Amino acid sequence: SWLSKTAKKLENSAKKRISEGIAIAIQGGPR
Repeated sequence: SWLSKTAKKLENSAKKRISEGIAIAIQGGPR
C-alpha cells in the first residue's frame, strides 16, 4: 500500500529492535 509504503520505513526501524532484542539478550547485558 502506498500508505504502508511510507509507514514501512517506520516499522523498518523496529527491525533493529528484533535484532537487538536477541542480541542484547544473547549478551545478557541486563539481569
